Amino acid sequence: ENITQWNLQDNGTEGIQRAMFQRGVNRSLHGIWPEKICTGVPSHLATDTELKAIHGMMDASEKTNYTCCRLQRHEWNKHGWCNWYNIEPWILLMNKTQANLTEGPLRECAVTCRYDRDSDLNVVTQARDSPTPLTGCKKGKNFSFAGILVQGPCNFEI
Ligand SMILES: *[C@@H]1O[C@H](CO)[C@@H](O[C@@H]2O[C@H](CO)[C@@H](O[C@@H]3O[C@H](CO[C@@H]4O[C@H](CO)[C@@H](O)[C@H](O)[C@@H]4O)[C@@H](O)[C@H](O[C@@H]4O[C@H](CO[C@@H]5O[C@H](CO)[C@@H](O)[C@H](O)[C@@H]5O)[C@@H](O)[C@H](O)[C@@H]4O)[C@@H]3O)[C@H](O)[C@H]2NC(C)=O)[C@H](O)[C@H]1NC(C)=O
Ligand SMILES: Nc1ccn([C@@H]2O[C@H](CO)[C@@H](O[P@](=O)(S)OC[C@H]3O[C@@H](n4ccc(=O)[nH]c4=O)[C@H](O)[C@@H]3O)[C@H]2O)c(=O)n1
Ligand SMILES: *[C@@H]1O[C@H](CO)[C@@H](O[C@@H]2O[C@H](CO)[C@@H](O)[C@H](O)[C@H]2NC(C)=O)[C@H](O)[C@H]1NC(C)=O
Ligand SMILES: *[C@@H]1O[C@H](CO)[C@@H](O[C@@H]2O[C@H](CO)[C@@H](O)[C@H](O)[C@H]2NC(C)=O)[C@H](O)[C@H]1NC(C)=O
Ligand SMILES: *[C@@H]1O[C@H](CO)[C@@H](O)[C@H](O)[C@H]1NC(C)=O
Ligand SMILES: *[C@@H]1O[C@H](CO)[C@@H](O)[C@H](O)[C@H]1NC(C)=O
Ligand SMILES: *[C@@H]1O[C@H](CO)[C@@H](O)[C@H](O)[C@H]1NC(C)=O
Repeated sequence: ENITQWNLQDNGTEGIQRAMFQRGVNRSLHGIWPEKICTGVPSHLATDTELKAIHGMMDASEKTNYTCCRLQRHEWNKHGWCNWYNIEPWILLMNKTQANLTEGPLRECAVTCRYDRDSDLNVVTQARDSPTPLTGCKKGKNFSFAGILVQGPCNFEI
C-alpha cells in the first residue's frame, strides 16, 4: 500500500545524488508515502533531535550540506503527521527502512533515471519498492542502481 522511495548515488546528478556519491552512500530514504497527503498545520512539529534518529537518511537540501533536517521535516509535514498521528512510530519505521537500505531488500524498482551516453546506461537516481511508470529512462537500455547493472527496471540483488 505505502510507497517507499529512496535516492541512489550518481555523480552525474547535481544535488543529493552527487553528495551521496562523494560520501560513499549508495541509498538514502526519500520517504514512505501512503495515499493521503497531509495539508495544513502539523499536530506535532518535528525537532532536529527526533529527525536525526533516522540514521543514514541524508537531507536532499544543500543548506544543511545534505545532512538533516529539511527533507526529513518535509516528509513528516507532507506524509507523516496525518497518517501516523505520533512521530515516534513514524521515526521507527523510517529508521528501520533506512537501515535495510544501508545494509542491502532487494525489491528495488527504478523511478527516475539519468540516461548516461558514455556508459549507454540508465543511471537510477531514485527507486522504490514496487514497479511504477519511469521518468528519464531510455527504452531498451540497461539500468545502473548505485553501480549494480540490471537488465530491467526492477533489481532483486543485495
Ligand atoms: C502505511 O502507512 C500507514 C499510515 O498511512 C501506517 O498506518 C499507521 O500506522 C501507525 C503505527 O505505526 C498507526 O499509529 C498509531 O495510531 C493510533 C491511532 O489509531 C487509530 O486507529 C486507526 C487504525 O486503523 C486509525 O485510522 C485511526 O484514525 C485511529 O486514530 C495511536 O493510538 C498510536 O499511538 C501509539 O500509542 C500511544 C497512544 O497511547 C496508548 O496509551 C499509552 C499512553 O501513551 C501507550 O503507551 C499505549 O501503548 C497506547 O498505544 C502514543 O502516545 C504512542 O506514541 C504510540 O506509538 C499510533 O499513532 C496509525 O493509526 C496507522 N494509520 C492508518 C491510517 O492506518 C501503516 O503502518 C503503514 N504500513 C507499512 C507496512 O508501512
Ligand atoms: N525549503 C526547502 C529546501 C529544500 N527542500 C528539500 O530538499 C531538496 C533540494 O532543495 C528539495 O527538492 P524538491 O524541491 S522536492 O525537488 C527539487 C529537485 O530535487 C529532486 N529530489 C528531491 C527530493 C529527494 O529526496 N530527491 C530528489 O532527487 C527532485 O526530483 C527535483 O529534481 C526538497 O526535497 C524542501 O523540501 N524545502
Ligand atoms: C527490513 O528487512 C527485513 C528482511 O527482509 C524485513 O523482514 C522480513 O519481512 C517479512 C515480511 O514482513 C517476513 O517474512 C519476515 O518476518 C522478515 N524476515 C527477516 C529475515 O527478518 C523487514 O520487514 C524490513 N523492515 C522494513 C521497515 O522494511
Ligand atoms: C535506528 O536504526 C539504527 C541502525 O542504523 C540503530 O542503531 C542500532 O542501535 C543498537 C542499540 O539499540 C545497536 O546495538 C545496533 O548495533 C545499532 N546498529 C547500528 C548500525 O548502529 C538505532 O537503534 C535505531 N534507532 C531508533 C530510534 O530506532
Ligand atoms: C564527478 O563529477 C564532476 C562533474 O561535475 C567531475 O569534474 C568529476 O571528474 C567527477 N568524478 C568522477 C569520479 O566521475
Ligand atoms: C560537506 O560535508 C562533507 C562530508 O562530511 C565535507 O567533506 C565538506 O567540507 C562539507 N562542506 C561544507 C561546505 O561545509
Ligand atoms: C555501494 O555499492 C557498491 C555496488 O554494489 C558496493 O560494492 C559498495 O560496497 C557499497 N557501499 C556501501 C557504503 O554500502
